[PDB]
Amino acid sequence: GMNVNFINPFLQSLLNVISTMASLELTPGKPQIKTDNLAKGDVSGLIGMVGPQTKGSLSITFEQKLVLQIMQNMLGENPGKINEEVTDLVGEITNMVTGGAKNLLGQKGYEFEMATPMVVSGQGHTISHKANGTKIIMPFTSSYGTAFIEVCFE
Amino acid sequence: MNVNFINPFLQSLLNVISTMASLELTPGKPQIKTDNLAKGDVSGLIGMVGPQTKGSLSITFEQKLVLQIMQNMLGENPGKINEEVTDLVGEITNMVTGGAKNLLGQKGYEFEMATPMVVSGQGHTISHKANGTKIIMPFTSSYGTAFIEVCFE
Repeated sequence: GMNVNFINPFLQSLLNVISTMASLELTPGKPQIKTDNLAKGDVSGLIGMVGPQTKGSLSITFEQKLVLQIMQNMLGENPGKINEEVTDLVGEITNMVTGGAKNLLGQKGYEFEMATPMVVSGQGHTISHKANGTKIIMPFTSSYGTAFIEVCFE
Repeated sequence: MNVNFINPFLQSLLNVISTMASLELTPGKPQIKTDNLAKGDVSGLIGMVGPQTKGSLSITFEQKLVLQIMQNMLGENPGKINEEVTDLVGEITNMVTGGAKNLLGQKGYEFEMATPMVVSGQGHTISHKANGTKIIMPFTSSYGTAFIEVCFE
Protein backbone atom coordinates (compact mmCIF):
# COMPACT_ATOMS: atom_id res chain seq x y z
CA GLY A 1 0.00 0.00 0.00
CA MET A 2 2.67 2.37 -1.14
CA ASN A 3 2.50 6.08 -0.36
CA VAL A 4 1.50 7.90 -3.56
CA ASN A 5 4.26 10.39 -2.63
CA PHE A 6 6.91 7.90 -3.85
CA ILE A 7 6.27 9.33 -7.31
CA ASN A 8 7.27 12.85 -6.18
CA PRO A 9 11.10 12.43 -6.67
CA PHE A 10 10.43 11.22 -10.21
CA LEU A 11 7.95 14.07 -10.83
CA GLN A 12 10.44 16.67 -9.58
CA SER A 13 13.30 15.22 -11.60
CA LEU A 14 11.25 15.16 -14.84
CA LEU A 15 10.12 18.75 -14.26
CA ASN A 16 13.79 19.67 -13.75
CA VAL A 17 14.82 18.21 -17.10
CA ILE A 18 11.84 19.40 -19.18
CA SER A 19 11.00 22.74 -17.59
CA THR A 20 14.57 23.98 -17.20
CA MET A 21 16.76 22.00 -19.66
CA ALA A 22 13.98 21.93 -22.31
CA SER A 23 12.35 25.26 -21.32
CA LEU A 24 8.95 23.56 -21.72
CA GLU A 25 6.28 23.92 -19.00
CA LEU A 26 4.60 20.58 -18.28
CA THR A 27 1.59 20.88 -15.98
CA PRO A 28 1.25 17.80 -13.75
CA GLY A 29 -2.03 16.17 -12.95
CA LYS A 30 -2.78 14.40 -9.67
CA PRO A 31 -0.99 11.12 -8.92
CA GLN A 32 -3.49 8.26 -9.18
CA ILE A 33 -3.32 4.66 -8.18
CA LYS A 34 -3.55 3.32 -11.78
CA THR A 35 -7.07 2.18 -12.74
CA ASP A 36 -7.16 2.62 -16.59
CA ASN A 37 -5.15 1.31 -19.58
CA LEU A 38 -5.53 4.82 -20.96
CA ALA A 39 -2.05 6.31 -20.76
CA LYS A 40 -1.24 6.04 -24.49
CA GLY A 41 1.80 7.54 -26.16
CA ASP A 42 4.15 7.25 -29.11
CA VAL A 43 7.59 6.89 -27.47
CA SER A 44 8.36 5.69 -23.93
CA GLY A 45 11.47 5.31 -21.75
CA LEU A 46 11.35 2.25 -19.45
CA ILE A 47 13.81 1.22 -16.73
CA GLY A 48 14.04 -1.25 -13.88
CA MET A 49 15.19 -0.53 -10.33
CA VAL A 50 16.59 -2.95 -7.78
CA GLY A 51 17.34 -2.23 -4.13
CA PRO A 52 18.12 -4.18 -0.95
CA GLN A 53 14.50 -4.35 0.11
CA THR A 54 12.89 -3.36 -3.18
CA LYS A 55 12.30 -3.87 -6.85
CA GLY A 56 10.30 -1.97 -9.38
CA SER A 57 9.77 -0.21 -12.61
CA LEU A 58 9.50 3.28 -14.11
CA SER A 59 7.97 4.32 -17.47
CA ILE A 60 7.92 7.81 -18.97
CA THR A 61 5.59 8.05 -21.97
CA PHE A 62 5.32 10.93 -24.49
CA GLU A 63 3.10 11.86 -27.44
CA GLN A 64 5.06 12.46 -30.62
CA LYS A 65 4.51 16.23 -30.95
CA LEU A 66 5.60 16.73 -27.33
CA VAL A 67 8.80 14.65 -27.52
CA LEU A 68 9.73 16.37 -30.81
CA GLN A 69 9.30 19.79 -29.20
CA ILE A 70 11.41 18.61 -26.23
CA MET A 71 14.10 17.56 -28.73
CA GLN A 72 13.85 20.89 -30.55
CA ASN A 73 14.34 22.79 -27.28
CA MET A 74 17.09 20.56 -25.83
CA LEU A 75 19.15 19.89 -29.00
CA GLY A 76 18.07 22.52 -31.50
CA GLU A 77 16.65 20.12 -34.02
CA ASN A 78 14.19 17.41 -34.62
CA PRO A 79 13.64 15.03 -37.42
CA GLY A 80 9.82 15.35 -37.61
CA LYS A 81 9.41 11.67 -36.66
CA ILE A 82 10.52 9.20 -33.99
CA ASN A 83 13.93 7.96 -35.11
CA GLU A 84 17.10 6.69 -33.36
CA GLU A 85 18.18 10.21 -32.37
CA VAL A 86 14.78 10.71 -30.67
CA THR A 87 14.96 7.36 -28.88
CA ASP A 88 18.53 8.16 -27.72
CA LEU A 89 17.27 11.42 -26.16
CA VAL A 90 14.37 9.65 -24.45
CA GLY A 91 16.92 7.16 -23.05
CA GLU A 92 18.98 10.03 -21.65
CA ILE A 93 15.91 11.72 -20.19
CA THR A 94 15.00 8.39 -18.60
CA ASN A 95 18.46 8.07 -17.04
CA MET A 96 18.34 11.64 -15.66
CA VAL A 97 14.80 11.28 -14.20
CA THR A 98 15.69 7.94 -12.56
CA GLY A 99 19.05 9.21 -11.42
CA GLY A 100 17.68 12.34 -9.82
CA ALA A 101 15.02 10.24 -8.11
CA LYS A 102 17.72 7.83 -6.89
CA ASN A 103 19.57 10.80 -5.39
CA LEU A 104 16.49 12.33 -3.74
CA LEU A 105 15.23 8.93 -2.41
CA GLY A 106 18.74 7.98 -1.19
CA GLN A 107 18.79 11.13 0.96
CA LYS A 108 15.63 9.75 2.56
CA GLY A 109 17.08 6.26 3.19
CA TYR A 110 15.46 4.52 0.23
CA GLU A 111 18.22 2.76 -1.71
CA PHE A 112 18.03 1.39 -5.26
CA GLU A 113 20.19 0.95 -8.32
CA MET A 114 18.85 1.52 -11.84
CA ALA A 115 19.26 -0.89 -14.72
CA THR A 116 19.53 0.55 -18.24
CA PRO A 117 16.91 2.32 -20.37
CA MET A 118 14.79 0.63 -22.98
CA VAL A 119 12.88 2.87 -25.34
CA VAL A 120 9.62 1.84 -26.97
CA SER A 121 8.60 3.40 -30.28
CA GLY A 122 5.08 2.85 -31.67
CA GLN A 123 1.98 4.93 -32.33
CA GLY A 124 -0.51 4.80 -29.48
CA HIS A 125 1.14 2.12 -27.34
CA THR A 126 0.43 1.57 -23.65
CA ILE A 127 2.57 0.22 -20.79
CA SER A 128 1.39 -2.15 -18.07
CA HIS A 129 3.58 -2.65 -14.95
CA LYS A 130 3.36 -6.16 -13.57
CA ALA A 131 5.01 -5.83 -10.13
CA ASN A 132 2.95 -7.08 -7.20
CA GLY A 133 2.61 -3.65 -5.64
CA THR A 134 0.97 -0.28 -6.00
CA LYS A 135 1.03 1.29 -9.47
CA ILE A 136 1.22 5.10 -9.29
CA ILE A 137 0.57 7.09 -12.44
CA MET A 138 0.41 10.78 -13.19
CA PRO A 139 -0.31 12.75 -16.33
CA PHE A 140 1.48 15.91 -17.55
CA THR A 141 -0.17 18.35 -20.05
CA SER A 142 1.14 20.90 -22.51
CA SER A 143 -0.25 22.45 -25.73
CA TYR A 144 2.16 20.06 -27.50
CA GLY A 145 0.43 17.12 -25.90
CA THR A 146 0.60 14.70 -22.99
CA ALA A 147 3.18 12.71 -21.05
CA PHE A 148 2.81 10.17 -18.23
CA ILE A 149 5.08 8.85 -15.53
CA GLU A 150 4.25 5.51 -14.00
CA VAL A 151 6.16 3.86 -11.13
CA CYS A 152 5.59 0.48 -9.43
CA PHE A 153 7.49 -1.12 -6.54
CA GLU A 154 7.31 -4.45 -4.73
CA MET B 1 30.64 -11.56 -20.42
CA ASN B 2 29.18 -11.63 -23.95
CA VAL B 3 28.27 -15.32 -24.44
CA ASN B 4 28.78 -15.88 -20.71
CA PHE B 5 26.11 -13.44 -19.51
CA ILE B 6 23.67 -13.55 -22.50
CA ASN B 7 23.33 -17.22 -23.44
CA PRO B 8 21.41 -18.31 -20.29
CA PHE B 9 18.61 -15.90 -21.25
CA LEU B 10 18.52 -17.28 -24.79
CA GLN B 11 18.52 -20.91 -23.53
CA SER B 12 15.92 -20.13 -20.92
CA LEU B 13 13.57 -18.73 -23.59
CA LEU B 14 14.17 -21.78 -25.78
CA ASN B 15 13.34 -23.98 -22.75
CA VAL B 16 10.10 -22.13 -22.15
CA ILE B 17 9.01 -22.51 -25.82
CA SER B 18 10.24 -26.15 -26.05
CA THR B 19 7.14 -26.84 -23.93
CA MET B 20 4.95 -26.04 -27.03
CA ALA B 21 6.16 -28.26 -29.85
CA SER B 22 2.70 -27.60 -31.33
CA LEU B 23 3.78 -24.09 -32.47
CA GLU B 24 6.87 -25.51 -34.28
CA LEU B 25 9.06 -22.50 -33.44
CA THR B 26 12.38 -22.27 -35.31
CA PRO B 27 15.00 -20.17 -33.53
CA GLY B 28 17.37 -18.07 -35.58
CA LYS B 29 21.03 -17.45 -34.86
CA PRO B 30 21.70 -14.87 -32.17
CA GLN B 31 23.40 -11.78 -33.55
CA ILE B 32 24.51 -8.23 -32.82
CA LYS B 33 21.51 -6.05 -33.49
CA THR B 34 22.10 -3.70 -36.41
CA ASP B 35 18.70 -2.25 -37.34
CA ASN B 36 15.32 -1.15 -35.91
CA LEU B 37 13.40 -3.70 -37.98
CA ALA B 38 12.24 -6.02 -35.10
CA LYS B 39 8.61 -5.09 -34.66
CA GLY B 40 5.88 -6.72 -32.63
CA ASP B 41 2.50 -6.15 -31.02
CA VAL B 42 3.15 -7.03 -27.40
CA SER B 43 6.45 -7.10 -25.50
CA GLY B 44 7.75 -7.99 -22.00
CA LEU B 45 10.65 -5.84 -20.78
CA ILE B 46 12.76 -6.15 -17.59
CA GLY B 47 15.89 -4.54 -16.15
CA MET B 48 18.60 -6.28 -14.20
CA VAL B 49 21.68 -5.45 -12.11
CA GLY B 50 24.65 -7.90 -11.85
CA PRO B 51 28.38 -8.16 -10.94
CA GLN B 52 29.93 -4.97 -12.17
CA THR B 53 27.10 -4.87 -14.68
CA LYS B 54 23.60 -3.81 -15.54
CA GLY B 55 21.32 -4.36 -18.40
CA SER B 56 18.04 -5.16 -19.97
CA LEU B 57 15.92 -7.80 -21.67
CA SER B 58 12.84 -7.73 -23.87
CA ILE B 59 10.75 -10.40 -25.60
CA THR B 60 8.54 -9.12 -28.44
CA PHE B 61 5.74 -11.14 -30.10
CA GLU B 62 3.49 -10.72 -33.12
CA GLN B 63 -0.16 -10.91 -32.10
CA LYS B 64 -0.98 -14.14 -33.97
CA LEU B 65 1.90 -15.96 -32.25
CA VAL B 66 1.17 -14.73 -28.73
CA LEU B 67 -2.46 -15.78 -29.11
CA GLN B 68 -1.44 -19.32 -30.07
CA ILE B 69 0.94 -19.36 -27.09
CA MET B 70 -1.99 -18.48 -24.90
CA GLN B 71 -4.08 -21.24 -26.56
CA ASN B 72 -1.37 -23.77 -25.69
CA MET B 73 -0.69 -22.57 -22.18
CA LEU B 74 -4.20 -21.67 -21.00
CA GLY B 75 -6.53 -23.33 -23.39
CA GLU B 76 -8.14 -20.15 -24.67
CA ASN B 77 -7.56 -16.99 -26.49
CA PRO B 78 -9.43 -13.72 -26.74
CA GLY B 79 -8.47 -12.95 -30.31
CA LYS B 80 -6.79 -9.71 -29.26
CA ILE B 81 -4.18 -8.34 -26.87
CA ASN B 82 -6.05 -7.72 -23.59
CA GLU B 83 -5.03 -7.74 -19.90
CA GLU B 84 -5.03 -11.58 -19.82
CA VAL B 85 -2.50 -11.62 -22.65
CA THR B 86 -0.28 -8.87 -21.15
CA ASP B 87 -0.33 -10.83 -17.86
CA LEU B 88 0.85 -13.98 -19.62
CA VAL B 89 3.60 -12.00 -21.38
CA GLY B 90 4.76 -10.66 -18.01
CA GLU B 91 4.81 -14.17 -16.58
CA ILE B 92 6.78 -15.58 -19.52
CA THR B 93 9.23 -12.69 -19.04
CA ASN B 94 9.64 -13.64 -15.36
CA MET B 95 10.14 -17.30 -16.18
CA VAL B 96 12.74 -16.57 -18.84
CA THR B 97 14.66 -14.22 -16.53
CA GLY B 98 14.10 -16.43 -13.49
CA GLY B 99 15.57 -19.44 -15.29
CA ALA B 100 18.55 -17.46 -16.44
CA LYS B 101 19.05 -16.11 -12.92
CA ASN B 102 19.33 -19.67 -11.69
CA LEU B 103 21.74 -20.75 -14.42
CA LEU B 104 23.96 -17.69 -13.89
CA GLY B 105 23.84 -18.23 -10.10
CA GLN B 106 24.87 -21.81 -10.62
CA LYS B 107 27.84 -20.47 -12.57
CA GLY B 108 28.75 -18.01 -9.77
CA TYR B 109 27.20 -14.76 -11.05
CA GLU B 110 24.47 -13.05 -9.04
CA PHE B 111 21.91 -11.06 -11.09
CA GLU B 112 18.91 -9.32 -9.48
CA MET B 113 15.94 -8.72 -11.74
CA ALA B 114 13.60 -5.72 -11.54
CA THR B 115 9.87 -6.20 -12.25
CA PRO B 116 8.41 -6.64 -15.75
CA MET B 117 6.57 -4.11 -17.85
CA VAL B 118 4.49 -5.05 -20.85
CA VAL B 119 4.01 -2.87 -23.95
CA SER B 120 0.83 -3.23 -26.04
CA GLY B 121 0.76 -1.49 -29.39
CA GLN B 122 0.65 -2.56 -33.04
CA GLY B 123 4.08 -2.69 -34.74
CA HIS B 124 6.19 -1.19 -31.96
CA THR B 125 9.97 -1.54 -31.64
CA ILE B 126 12.27 -1.66 -28.60
CA SER B 127 15.64 0.09 -28.53
CA HIS B 128 18.02 -0.91 -25.69
CA LYS B 129 20.27 1.96 -24.65
CA ALA B 130 22.80 0.19 -22.40
CA ASN B 131 26.40 0.96 -23.31
CA GLY B 132 27.28 -2.55 -24.44
CA THR B 133 26.56 -5.11 -27.12
CA LYS B 134 22.96 -5.71 -28.08
CA ILE B 135 22.19 -9.38 -28.89
CA ILE B 136 18.93 -10.29 -30.62
CA MET B 137 17.57 -13.73 -31.52
CA PRO B 138 14.36 -14.36 -33.44
CA PHE B 139 12.05 -17.41 -33.24
CA THR B 140 9.58 -17.99 -36.10
CA SER B 141 6.64 -20.24 -36.82
CA SER B 142 3.60 -20.40 -39.11
CA TYR B 143 1.76 -18.40 -36.41
CA GLY B 144 4.31 -15.62 -36.54
CA THR B 145 7.52 -14.35 -35.07
CA ALA B 146 9.02 -13.31 -31.77
CA PHE B 147 12.35 -11.72 -30.76
CA ILE B 148 14.41 -11.73 -27.58
CA GLU B 149 16.92 -8.94 -27.10
CA VAL B 150 19.46 -8.81 -24.26
CA CYS B 151 22.01 -6.03 -23.52
CA PHE B 152 24.53 -5.63 -20.71
CA GLU B 153 26.77 -2.70 -19.92
